Amino acid sequence: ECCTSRELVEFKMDRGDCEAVRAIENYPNGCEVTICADGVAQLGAYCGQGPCNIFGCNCDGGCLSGDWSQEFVRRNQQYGIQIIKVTRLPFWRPL
Ligand SMILES: [Ca+2]
Ligand SMILES: [Ca+2]
Repeated sequence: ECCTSRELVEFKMDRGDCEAVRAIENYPNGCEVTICADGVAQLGAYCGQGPCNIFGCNCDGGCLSGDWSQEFVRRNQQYGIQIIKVTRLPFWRPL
């Protein structure tokens, strides 16, 4: 299994600041984060449940699972996440 997909999410917060959800600041009052499908900021390079190889494949446990940016919103509902852009990467699969 390969787990190279991720989402770059640009958002604002009705309460709190970007670091509270493991995000960076993106210009005054904006935040940005890269997430796996579980709606949590990436811990690494790839979105395996456990380690992948350098290609992002042969991922132990397969991929992290979830509802992508919608799960990021739900997990962090106490901050009131206002998504302004979502970009799913890569844009296509090799071949
Ligand atoms: Ca598969
Ligand atoms: Ca859903």
